[PDB]
Amino acid sequence: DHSELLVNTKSGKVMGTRVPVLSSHISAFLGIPFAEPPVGNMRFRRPEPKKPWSGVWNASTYPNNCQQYVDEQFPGFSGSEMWNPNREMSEDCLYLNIWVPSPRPKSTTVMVWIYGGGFYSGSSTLDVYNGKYLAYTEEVVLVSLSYRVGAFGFLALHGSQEAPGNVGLLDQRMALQWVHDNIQFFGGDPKTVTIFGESAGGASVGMHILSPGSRDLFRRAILQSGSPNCPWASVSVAEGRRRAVELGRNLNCNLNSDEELIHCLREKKPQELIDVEWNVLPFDSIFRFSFVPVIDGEFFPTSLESMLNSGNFKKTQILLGVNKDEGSFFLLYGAPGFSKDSESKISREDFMSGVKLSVPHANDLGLDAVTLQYTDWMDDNNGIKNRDGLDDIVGDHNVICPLMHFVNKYTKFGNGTYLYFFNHRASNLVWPEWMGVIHGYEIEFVFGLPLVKELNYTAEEEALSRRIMHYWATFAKTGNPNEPHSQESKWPLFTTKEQKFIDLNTEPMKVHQRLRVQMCVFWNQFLPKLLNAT
Amino acid sequence: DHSELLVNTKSGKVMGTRVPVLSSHISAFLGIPFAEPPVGNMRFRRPEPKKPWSGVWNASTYPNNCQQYVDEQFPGFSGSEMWNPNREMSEDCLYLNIWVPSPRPKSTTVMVWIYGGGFYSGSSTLDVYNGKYLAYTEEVVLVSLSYRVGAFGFLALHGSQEAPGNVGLLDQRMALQWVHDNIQFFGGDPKTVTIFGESAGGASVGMHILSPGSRDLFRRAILQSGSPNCPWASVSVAEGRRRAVELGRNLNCNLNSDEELIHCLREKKPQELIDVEWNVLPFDSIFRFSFVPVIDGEFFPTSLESMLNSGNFKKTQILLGVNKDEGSFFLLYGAPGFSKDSESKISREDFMSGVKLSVPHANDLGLDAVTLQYTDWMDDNNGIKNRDGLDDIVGDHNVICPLMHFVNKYTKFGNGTYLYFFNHRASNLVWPEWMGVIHGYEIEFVFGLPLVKELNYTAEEEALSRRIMHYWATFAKTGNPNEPHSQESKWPLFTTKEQKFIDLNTEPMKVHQRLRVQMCVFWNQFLPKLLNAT
Ligand SMILES: O=C(NCCCCCCNc1c2c(nc3ccccc13)CCCC2)c1cccnc1
Ligand SMILES: O=C(NCCCCCCNc1c2c(nc3ccccc13)CCCC2)c1cccnc1
Ligand SMILES: *[C@@H]1O[C@H](CO)[C@@H](O[C@@H]2O[C@H](CO)[C@@H](O)[C@H](O)[C@H]2NC(C)=O)[C@H](O)[C@H]1NC(C)=O
Ligand SMILES: *[C@@H]1O[C@H](CO)[C@@H](O[C@@H]2O[C@H](CO)[C@@H](O)[C@H](O)[C@H]2NC(C)=O)[C@H](O)[C@H]1NC(C)=O
Ligand SMILES: *[C@@H]1O[C@H](CO)[C@@H](O)[C@H](O)[C@H]1NC(C)=O
Ligand SMILES: *[C@@H]1O[C@H](CO)[C@@H](O)[C@H](O)[C@H]1NC(C)=O
Repeated sequence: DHSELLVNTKSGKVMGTRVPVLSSHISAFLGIPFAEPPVGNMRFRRPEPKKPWSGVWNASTYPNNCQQYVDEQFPGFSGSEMWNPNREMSEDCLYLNIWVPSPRPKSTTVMVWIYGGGFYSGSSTLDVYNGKYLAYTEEVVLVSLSYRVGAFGFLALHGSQEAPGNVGLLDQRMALQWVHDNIQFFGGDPKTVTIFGESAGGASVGMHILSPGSRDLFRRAILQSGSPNCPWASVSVAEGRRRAVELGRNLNCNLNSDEELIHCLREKKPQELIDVEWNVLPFDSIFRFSFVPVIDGEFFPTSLESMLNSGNFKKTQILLGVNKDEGSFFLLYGAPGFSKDSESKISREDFMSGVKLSVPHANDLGLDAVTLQYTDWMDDNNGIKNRDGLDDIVGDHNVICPLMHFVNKYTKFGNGTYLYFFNHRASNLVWPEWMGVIHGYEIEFVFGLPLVKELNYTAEEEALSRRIMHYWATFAKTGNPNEPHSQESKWPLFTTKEQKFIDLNTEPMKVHQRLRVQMCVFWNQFLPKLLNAT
Repeated sequence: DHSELLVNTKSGKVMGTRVPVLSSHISAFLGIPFAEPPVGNMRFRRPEPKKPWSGVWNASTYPNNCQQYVDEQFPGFSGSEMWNPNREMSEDCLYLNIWVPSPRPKSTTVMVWIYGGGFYSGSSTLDVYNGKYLAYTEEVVLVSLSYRVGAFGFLALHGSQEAPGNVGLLDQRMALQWVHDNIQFFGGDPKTVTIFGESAGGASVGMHILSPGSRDLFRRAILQSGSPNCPWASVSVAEGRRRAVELGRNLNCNLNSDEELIHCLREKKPQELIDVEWNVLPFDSIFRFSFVPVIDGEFFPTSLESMLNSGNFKKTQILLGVNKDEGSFFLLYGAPGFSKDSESKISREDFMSGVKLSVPHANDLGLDAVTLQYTDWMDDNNGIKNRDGLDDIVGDHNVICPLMHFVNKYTKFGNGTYLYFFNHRASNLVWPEWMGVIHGYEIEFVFGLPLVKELNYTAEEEALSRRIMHYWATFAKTGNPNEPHSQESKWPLFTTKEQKFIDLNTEPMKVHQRLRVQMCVFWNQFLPKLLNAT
């Protein structure tokens, strides 16, 4: 050994950089490779492990982001623009980032972040995913992995071994492997690794909890606004086949064999794949993505619901939750009548339209039930109600009810569940009032940005961020977000019988029960039963 | 002419009796025949008109009640016992009763009452149907007809002319004919006849509004807690056939022809028919009756819904409404978990049971939708909620939503609609708190019993009765329950656009809109659509 910023791993040596944080400093190691570049012929394949290197890998700057579609709806607007790649995209994007306390701990708690973005987008290197605040403030080692999104990560021709499906998940698995293997050298305790993530990252987390090949490589888990059974999170192998074929068909490929097709898709430049990515969708829809995990028989041995039922999953502690207004962002981008700069009150006819796109797989009787459950018939041309009703349809259907079924099935077999409902709307939020508490807007609180005065949060917003960070980290370190025998208010355990949960906001903690049961009984029991019979 | 109590009609002379009322007196003519006894061979046939008589028919005492099943669930208990025949039953029961002001008016407004009782029971002669208070207080001529209930009134073998169906309705028609023809001699104005009725009588009223052969014989109409499209009010000709056959089968009849069967059913004593009346029902159910009107092609030319749609009905003014807790009486008598002497809180499993019996014609997905619409899933073992939820299911499904669809269809084509929601619970009510405001308990207020001090109502209950009687009679006399240019609060007209209605109770009038729309959209639009597809 020689110095604080030089760490030797099983893959080689690695030189970090000293990084400032809230009038102190910590070490940071950025863009460490954990896989061979999945380039040329390796596109669509499994990740291979990174060949070890001689010399000193310079880990002082963030790596390239994976190739992905780029938001251009509000150019220069920070609200949308903060989610885009802030680094040059490249297929050579399988790297991770480590923030580490100064001085180097010996065996501290590890937290590994898994970004969202519908499995079609996402970056480890964004500002909101910066781990220096969490690492500093809570004394954890913070890791952010990456994984291939889009067709590059999720094109599935089941049966073929060139493009099996799921490889973006295997990407994440392998970075977890790499942490299990090397994190001790950074002072991490590999027996005490929490994976955590939001959206597609929250569903990923749950996917690793479900998948055998992934369960041994982490200790605990946090799922934010996503769960592995969301209707957008996975597709049958038949559906993925259809879609890969349809992709080939948009690029004038030979389709008569897996071999010809893959060969063709591999001839292509990345942006050509992205240019037609969205055209493979079976339905006109929102909150649906083209290349997602497949239920293959390997990564997932059986269907998800049967795995949840039969207890076939890792049994450990989990902490998860949702945000008040999960759906708003989807309707803004994808639904008639919603604009960023307007109150977006919605005609009844735009309502009808919205429902159709929000529950794409529904026959007419379906749409009638969904519409009936969500319409105050005493006051049905209220455009605020129509607006807000549809907001809720999207979030209930896509995020909250799937998470709530996940929770109920998991807690039968598990060892501890802590549920939250995050409903603070930030004082500095650039988006309009109507979108409420938006998909992804608990993140900044999880990653500590309210402590950075220049980002202009309130003090009570700072205080909520420190509270949340300490819930998240205490939980990662112990299986419980509460600190033993302390005067603070207690986040009760969530149990099959009483179903408790807490709001997360600036007001004194309040405990509640049965998070959106009424609606989620509609989405999780009745609707599905109705579409099965008809 | 000779005296106040001797009236000469087209059928003969008739001697009334002078009857006391609230420290005054009026004339009354009871048990005047309007049809030949439908006895022996005439059983199940059309009514023939009464052969005129010589001499002076003694109209001083009530007639016989029609043959009918008799309530014995609470023997001696006045609550149930006040609905039973208070006169000897006989098949020779086609008579009417007339209360007339003293002195005899020359051309006053006429009101003709049509009793309820599921078309299986009812009497013109009950205490609550006594017209002397209404006649005296409001200066109307009050008529009460009767009609055959049970198989005697409603056995249907469509195609046959011995037992066509519907004859109990023709009974009522004929008493209306008789009023059109003779009421002038009692000082009634035959151009100004309101028919009115409750339950099966309310549905009858609407049935005469719908039926061509009946529409010319009245001016206006009031429907209390019933409407002609209630699901218990009518059956197909196939269903009525099945049921008449099944009746024969319970009495060991020959079933190979209409002729043999009818011959057989006519051999029988009345009580034999009543003894097995209830065994013909297709389903285990509540709020369902064995012999009811059939949709025959004659009395009703086409199906009810098509008649309502196409405007094929009498266009005049109507005044109608419902009571807060229509269903309670049905669940008391017919549903597990409900007792007269208990708070009747209901297990969830008794709930399930209740729903099954309340919506008999529902497949499992039906029962799931009904259960979902009516269960607070935040608090689902609340036995008061389960009790009250099912109360509402019965009243919504059977009384309120059918009336609300009737109203909406009628008001497109009609000339004035006045809707009420009667929700006063009487201070002297003998039934328990939980049954709330019960099916048939607006009647006593319509017939003025609160003015009779010895019945122990409050003064504000007296005042509500006088108010209601004057709404009912002003409406019969004018087409509007409101008196021109008067300081009183105004019962607004009910219109397609704004759907207004008033509560009827002791508190100052309150106007509302859209009576149980949310539920009735479930019952009138969605549920039926759901059972049609599945
Ligand atoms: O560029 C276009 N569409 C881009 C669609 C990509 C959307 C990226 C999503 N990024 C977000 C993400 C999250 N929340 C958001 C909240 C508000 C806005 C964006 C959020 C949370 C999960 C990570 C991504 C386009 C298409 C057609 C016409 N005009 C623009
Ligand atoms: O006798 C039995 N059941 C009789 C069923 C007949 C029910 C007659 C209905 N009479 C009522 C009627 C109305 N409201 C009522 C409210 C409370 C109670 C009775 C009401 C209003 C419409 C006219 C009839 C019986 C059956 C089996 C076991 N125990 C008793
Ligand atoms: C999680 O699992 C642990 C052990 O697998 C549980 O701890 C045990 O609880 C049982 C039942 O009360 C006790 O008899 C044992 O003594 C406990 N073992 C240990 C080592 O403490 C624990 O209850 C589970 N926690 C939850 C929240 O389900
Ligand atoms: C009921 O019908 C009568 C006539 O059939 C309506 O009275 C007419 O209303 C029209 C339209 O406003 C006027 O132009 C006529 O002058 C009225 N005729 C008479 C004789 O007054 C009445 O509007 C209808 N009422 C309701 C409540 O629909
Ligand atoms: C590491 O690389 C960066 C970025 O290109 C550079 O600024 C820095 O000086 C480098 N340091 C070493 C030791 O290579
Ligand atoms: C009318 O009949 C009743 C009842 O049977 C009787 O009390 C009364 O005296 C009779 N009067 C006449 C005139 O027949």
